[PDB]
Amino acid sequence: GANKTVVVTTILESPYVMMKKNHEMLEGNERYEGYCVDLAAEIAKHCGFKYKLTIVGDGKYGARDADTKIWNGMVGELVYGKADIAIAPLTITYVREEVIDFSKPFMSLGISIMIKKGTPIESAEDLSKQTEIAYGTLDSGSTKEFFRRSKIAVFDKMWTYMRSAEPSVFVRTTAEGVARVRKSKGKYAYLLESTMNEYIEQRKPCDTMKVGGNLDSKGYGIATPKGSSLGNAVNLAVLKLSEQGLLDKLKNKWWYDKGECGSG
Amino acid sequence: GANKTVVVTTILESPYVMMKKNHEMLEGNERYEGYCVDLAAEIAKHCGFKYKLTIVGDGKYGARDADTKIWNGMVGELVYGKADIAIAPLTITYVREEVIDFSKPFMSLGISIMIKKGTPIESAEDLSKQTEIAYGTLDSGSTKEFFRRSKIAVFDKMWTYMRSAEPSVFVRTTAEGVARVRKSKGKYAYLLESTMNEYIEQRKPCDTMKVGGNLDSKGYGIATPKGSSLGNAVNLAVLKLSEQGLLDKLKNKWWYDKGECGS
Ligand SMILES: O=S1(=O)NCN(CCF)c2ccc(Cl)cc21
Ligand SMILES: O=S1(=O)NCN(CCF)c2ccc(Cl)cc21
Ligand SMILES: N[C@@H](CCC(=O)O)C(=O)O
Ligand SMILES: N[C@@H](CCC(=O)O)C(=O)O
Ligand SMILES: [Cl-]
Ligand SMILES: [Cl-]
Ligand SMILES: [Cl-]
Ligand SMILES: [Cl-]
Repeated sequence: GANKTVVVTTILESPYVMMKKNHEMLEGNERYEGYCVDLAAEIAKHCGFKYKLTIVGDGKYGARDADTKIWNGMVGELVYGKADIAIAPLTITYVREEVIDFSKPFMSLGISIMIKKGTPIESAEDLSKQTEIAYGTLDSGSTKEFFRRSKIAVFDKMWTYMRSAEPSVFVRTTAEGVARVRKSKGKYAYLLESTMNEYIEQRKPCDTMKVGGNLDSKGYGIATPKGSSLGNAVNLAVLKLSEQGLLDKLKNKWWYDKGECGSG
Repeated sequence: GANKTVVVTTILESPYVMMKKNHEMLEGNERYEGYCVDLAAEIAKHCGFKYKLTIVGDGKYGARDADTKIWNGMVGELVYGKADIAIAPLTITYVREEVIDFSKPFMSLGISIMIKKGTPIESAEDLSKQTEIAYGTLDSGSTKEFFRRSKIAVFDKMWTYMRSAEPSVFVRTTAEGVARVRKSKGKYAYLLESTMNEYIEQRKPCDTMKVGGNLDSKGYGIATPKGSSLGNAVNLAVLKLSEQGLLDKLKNKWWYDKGECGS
């Protein structure tokens, strides 16, 4: 591409990055809208670089294959030099921190439980002590890896069930997880990040809800290849935007409740 | 060269670091107990170093003097080479990130309001729109800097009041702020971090409460001098302890497991 243009990898995930209405006649960065689109513009302005938004080719966040040790998703695009920076709801984790750099977090989240309203589930422990209600996670992301690695009794029990459930309880995109909750008449619960859970809970058809506390506490960070010359400036930009209140403003904008559910 | 004992700067702030019973006859790290004492041991174990806990001499978190440009507090101890690492409730901020290194956060917090129970205040906007109830912050910390720097109308209005209030609404320690809330019959509210607020809420005589939402969202990080080789390992240790659930267990141990205001 053009010299001096920073290649940004990101992922189609509402409300972080979405195709604009009429995107088919638009071009370049103007095709996209959302929290991370706005955040990319703010970061680029503070750091003084031109950039090109690119949607990750394989549509995945990033996991390392156990056999080949190859990273996929946005993490892989950073590791293997296909992108210069990831501006996306990319979760800070130990295994990723070992191979890429992360800014200080720009948004908080935790793993949470989505149910069809009325499902008799209040906690992860509730899910783990029964079998009528199936449950699963997104593939190739931090939630699945969390359960795989957990030595915490409840989560280890949940992983032992999910890894062997048939048909598979894992989904390829967040939208499939949500649809499965809505279609399963309350017999499927979806484990996903509270940010995406809370976004969906405010949207029509207003039939899902987040139940229980979050199962962990973490955040999204802007990611760069290890040793990138962008990392220091991007990190300071996140903290400056945070302290100016602009991250809160952006969250309020893209999670804005127009009252599709109740009074608003 | 040979391994050397790592000098840890920290601060006497409950329940992060507290004087143990019998401290008067104890030496070194055995004098202290608390969340950050436990966290220091965990970090040191994962990273494989020996360490000495040292309470910051001036008892301050860290601010830069506008005229001399000199840093005080724990930040100063790192900046001027007096300590190798800070393991404390030290808030990640832009101006500090410019001069020291921070791990990923080990605990989340936001600025919050502490009131004596029954005080007719529900929000920062409430405080800003009245004068009967005074309010202030800790000196030499991130909360005071937040109000001093804010462009948000309500917080700027609060700062304009606080900076000129007489007698001073600012306190030198959290304990002084708590005492002022408890003794002022509802005429003082204290702006402090939600972590400390929630801790005090569970201590006798159970006469304070946290009201309103948090005013911002940030976190504490383990800090090292800029470019310290210790930074990488300490950061991974924080994320590993987080993912193992040990930070959550430590929070429960020191905030709620032995809370004094019931279950
Ligand atoms: O100070 S920070 O590193 N970056 C700014 N934000 C706000 C964006 F999430 C947060 C939030 C939570 C924690 Cl624990 C830490 C931080
Ligand atoms: O993944 S992290 O950088 N470090 C671990 N924790 C948990 C301890 F605070 C958090 C919490 C909140 C945010 Cl935004 C980010 C993180
Ligand atoms: N944010 C996650 C993806 C969503 C999930 O795993 O629930 C990641 O970075 O992997
Ligand atoms: N944690 C704060 C001190 C407490 C406060 O300012 O309210 C700091 O690092 O400065
Ligand atoms: Cl369209
Ligand atoms: Cl030594
Ligand atoms: Cl003892
Ligand atoms: Cl408030």
